[PDB]
Amino acid sequence: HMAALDSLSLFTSLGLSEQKARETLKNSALSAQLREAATQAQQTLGSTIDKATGILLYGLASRLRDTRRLSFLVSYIASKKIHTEPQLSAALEYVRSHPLDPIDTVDFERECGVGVIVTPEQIEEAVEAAINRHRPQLLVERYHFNMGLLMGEARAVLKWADGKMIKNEVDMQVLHLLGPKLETLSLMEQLRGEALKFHKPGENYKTPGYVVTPHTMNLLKQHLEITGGQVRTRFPPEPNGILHIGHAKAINFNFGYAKANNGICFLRFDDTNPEKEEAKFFTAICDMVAWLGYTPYKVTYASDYFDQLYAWAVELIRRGLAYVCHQRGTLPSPWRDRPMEESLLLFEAMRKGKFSEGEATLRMKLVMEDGKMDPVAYRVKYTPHHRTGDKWCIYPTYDYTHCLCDSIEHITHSLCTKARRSSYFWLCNALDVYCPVQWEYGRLNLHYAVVSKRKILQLVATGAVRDWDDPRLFTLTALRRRGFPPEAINNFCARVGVTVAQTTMEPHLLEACVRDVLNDTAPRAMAVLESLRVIITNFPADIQVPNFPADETKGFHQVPFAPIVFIERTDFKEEPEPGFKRRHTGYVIELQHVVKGPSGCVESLEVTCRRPKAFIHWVSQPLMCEVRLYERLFQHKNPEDPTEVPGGFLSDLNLASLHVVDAALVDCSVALAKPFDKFQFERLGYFSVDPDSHQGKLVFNRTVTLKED
Repeated sequence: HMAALDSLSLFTSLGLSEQKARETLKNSALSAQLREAATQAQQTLGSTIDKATGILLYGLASRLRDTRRLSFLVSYIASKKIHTEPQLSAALEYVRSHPLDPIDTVDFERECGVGVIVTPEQIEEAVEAAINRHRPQLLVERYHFNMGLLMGEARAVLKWADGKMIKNEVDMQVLHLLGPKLETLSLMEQLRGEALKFHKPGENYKTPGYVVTPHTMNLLKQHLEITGGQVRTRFPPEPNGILHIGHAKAINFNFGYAKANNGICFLRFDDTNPEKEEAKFFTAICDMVAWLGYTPYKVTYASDYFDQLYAWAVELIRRGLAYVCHQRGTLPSPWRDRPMEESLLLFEAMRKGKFSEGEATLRMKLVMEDGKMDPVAYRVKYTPHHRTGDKWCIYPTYDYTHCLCDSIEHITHSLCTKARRSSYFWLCNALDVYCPVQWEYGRLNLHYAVVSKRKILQLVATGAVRDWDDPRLFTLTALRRRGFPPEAINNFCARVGVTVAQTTMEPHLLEACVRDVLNDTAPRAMAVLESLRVIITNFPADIQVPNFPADETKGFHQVPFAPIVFIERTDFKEEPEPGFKRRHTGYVIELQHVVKGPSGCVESLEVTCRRPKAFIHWVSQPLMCEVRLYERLFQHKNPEDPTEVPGGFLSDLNLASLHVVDAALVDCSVALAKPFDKFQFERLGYFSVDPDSHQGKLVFNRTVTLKED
């Protein structure tokens, strides 16, 4: 019992400081009441009272004028229904002004925000709103500005928000605006920093192989002033690249780790190589990121940092850690010990366009872990750059670049695919700049898939595939067109795991997750390709169909009652066998008459029954829709690249390819359907609206089967 502690001990246990407790204790009425509150609280908590509940009980004890209601308010604080300062403040406002003493639980609870949840996004938006409101004055006054106004205006929008959450959001958004004061389990639980055993921001020095220089601690101090201790990550695709399923592990890891840890993630385009824009790919990268449910804190480009990358390269030369080389490209470079001043001179000369591509290079001066000598920092390239045009004719290499851009953007967790971490550190430490922690995870790849841009652009060149978005490809944009829901791909990445190696996997494991999302999300409607006309010799002359079968709590849509209904030519048989059959809603429709064409083309049917056979699917007054059915792109379900050594991955082009249906018949439930909307075609499988589908000429894609075995 906390009820048996001396008041000094009790009060420090409730979370008062020693100083506040020794004061409180002089106040007899407050001590007796605070003690009373705590006794009742521990009673109906069956527990020791945590600090947060304690501070509130303190507030209650110190402010409740009307002792009569103490057991009332304590019960709420205990059961955590009142767990916020403005909740307690509102309950106290309510207790004054309600002496009635049978108090209406519902009135009180609503008046005190009892159930109300305030989300981070909400606080984020209230704070952002206040900042915009004051931005000009914020930018000039900088840290002299009254931060009170921001919390003020934020408070006034969020009555029931925790004040510290507001304060923290204001602090952080002000930091991002001002810069430094220079004076299996859930995907998101899986990416908790504590779950993965990743370092806390600013504690890079605890990670393996990290080097603590004489500047490191100061460097991390500066790091924390710039970042405010926030987790920062990056995703760095080429702006002209094509994303595939492996990139989904990357996107979820970098944006997800940021998201799971109150952090930010940079979309940093790797545009170190000057090349013409291909706007379709760029926007597709941006879209795919958004599509899987993430938003870049900021969009940057490696080319933004060309000036600083160059400056740092000059500084490497000055420190004897880089030199200008004339090897063409391993053979020891004749130039690696040339005088520093020759390297300063020729590096400038490289920049001034005095060398042809390949005639000169800048190299770091080290031996790497794998025995590689002197990796290249800079090459001469004269293709105009899409963003800096002809401003540069020298460009940093990939590893040099994104390592030092990580330092520039103060990345806390640089997450990559395998692993030259030793050389990453070498670079930052050679220049004594902030050194982010690099962590390598294992690639993710799928069998029967080819994802090289050069190879994809030639699957499209050779018409084996309709476009780079074609559902037989395993690119991200393709899987979306094929009809996969983002949730599925993410759920897939969640289930595969967090820390592995090159793990080439079988596609059906993913399609598994596609099914499990379309089941709870894709509404059902009926259709078939091989259609037959069926004639009713019988019926009465709007049979409502549910949206989701296993839970009707979703609603229903009306479909036709007319007698001319159509069915599947795969259900209509004459002869007998072991297993077969032959309606879903109306009757049973027994075969009265049977036609036959010139040969054995059964051309129509007559039917007349109502109501125990086997129920099938049909379409009365049908809408005419195109349907595309797809096969496995590569014959070898396993990899096309030559482990099999087929001698050609273009030989493995499996001749089945596409099965186009050319406007068969479908329920009028798929009428107001927009592209990427997904349905269950009630006996065939899951299908989604291809982006070629107007309301006029509707088109569908065969997303996934209902089962495997």
